[PDB]
Amino acid sequence: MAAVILESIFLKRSQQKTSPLNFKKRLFLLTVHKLSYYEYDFERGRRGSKKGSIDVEKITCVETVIPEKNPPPERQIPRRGAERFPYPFQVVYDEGPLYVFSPTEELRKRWIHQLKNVIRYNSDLVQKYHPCFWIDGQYLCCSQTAKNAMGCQILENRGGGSGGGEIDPKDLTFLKELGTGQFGVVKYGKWRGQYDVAIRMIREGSMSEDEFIEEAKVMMNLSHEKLVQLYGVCTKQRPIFIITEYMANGCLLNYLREMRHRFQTQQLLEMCKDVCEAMEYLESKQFLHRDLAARNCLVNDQGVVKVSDFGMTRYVLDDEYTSSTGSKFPVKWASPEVLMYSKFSSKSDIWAFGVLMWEIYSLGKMPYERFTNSETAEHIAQGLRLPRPHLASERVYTIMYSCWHEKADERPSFKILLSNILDVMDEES
Ligand SMILES: C[C@H]1CN(C2COC2)CCN1c1ccc(Nc2cc(-c3ccnc(N4CCn5c(cc6c5CC(C)(C)C6)C4=O)c3CO)cn(C)c2=O)nc1
Ligand SMILES: [Zn+2]
Repeated sequence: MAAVILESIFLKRSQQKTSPLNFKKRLFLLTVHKLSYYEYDFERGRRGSKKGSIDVEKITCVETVIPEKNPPPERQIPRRGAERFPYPFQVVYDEGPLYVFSPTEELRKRWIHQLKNVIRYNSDLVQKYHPCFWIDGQYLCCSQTAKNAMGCQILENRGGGSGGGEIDPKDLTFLKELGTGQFGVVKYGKWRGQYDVAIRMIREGSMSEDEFIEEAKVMMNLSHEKLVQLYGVCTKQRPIFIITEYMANGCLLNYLREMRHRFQTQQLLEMCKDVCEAMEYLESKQFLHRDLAARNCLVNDQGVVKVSDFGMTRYVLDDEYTSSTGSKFPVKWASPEVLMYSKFSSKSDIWAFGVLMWEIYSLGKMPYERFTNSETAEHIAQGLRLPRPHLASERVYTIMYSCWHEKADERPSFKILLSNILDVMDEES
């Protein structure tokens, strides 16, 4: 008994090369599972038989379509403010694009919104799309001769949807606790009892909410297989929620400290590759993490590590964590220029990444265990560096050691570190 999210009568266009285009009226049903269209008995006002359906999980984008240059009377905007259907929108999926015409502009805006609410958790959401129709075996925007051609224009939002990231909490279900972080409790749940999600309940007074909500517009569009995805936010309540991807195995630091796993060195290097891939992607987007550490990484059910809580440090209101000398400040992961002058940059993240590799190959051991936070800050500025873990070969140690140079300009980039890791994987394996 799946809930029907919407119910409307649309003008569905047939999906073809030399075949004729036919438009027919259909009743579309939208659920969390499928998007189906039926025949409609208008005289009896009754839904007819089913003529087709599309898997929700297979939809990659929903957006409007540039109207036709010379449409027929049935699909023209009226000259004077279920007969007319002059407002089209497209649903992109493997089986080419489905084109649906709406009678009113407001109705089209409601379906694109609800459709996005239903596909925002899909893993195949695209960042490009064809803003024009597909006619004569070709696209009118790019002239590609394949319905599965890569999008020719950039979408304003990942997966379409034209805020757009406002998830309604009535469809969320809390099922299990996941602990507490800097912003409060985090729980495991499902959206419409289907898509697994993690719900971050932000304690009031712990986050600069207004500043983050402005950045969530950009973080939502960031997507990488090794990056914990941000789905949306719930900001019409107290406290607000942040819906993100769910990671079953949890924190990486704890994951490394369970001696039962008995990791192989190949597994440890794969963890470094996963993180490096995510940082390289953030590096390409001018995005900084500012707090890279094993504690801030997560592991999924398949043992894949993903970077999480990237850029969230700029909104922490706790001074004990923001101040360079606060008890919560990550002194043991900060570069000398950060502790001395607060000079943050991509190279400061490279330093933390080198410490992250040291944590992975040390199986969650605290760095500079014999030193306190104050003792570490004074000694790392003099030349104190972490030793080579026992499970780390000399070549692997050379990679993490290169991240700890005195001059930030002398440290490698995430693009070079990935090449170094991929090189070791190809030789030491
Ligand atoms: C593995 C099982 C084991 N289980 C035992 C077995 O019986 C009990 C307990 C549960 N446990 C478990 C399972 C799954 C998960 N998954 C998730 C955890 C978290 C999570 C939870 C609590 N605190 C945090 N942190 C920690 C980091 N951080 C936070 C906010 C900020 C930071 C850094 C900052 C200062 C920049 C700001 C922050 O919120 C996080 C990471 O976001 C987030 N996401 C998306 C998840 O998917 N975690 C734990
Ligand atoms: Zn195109």
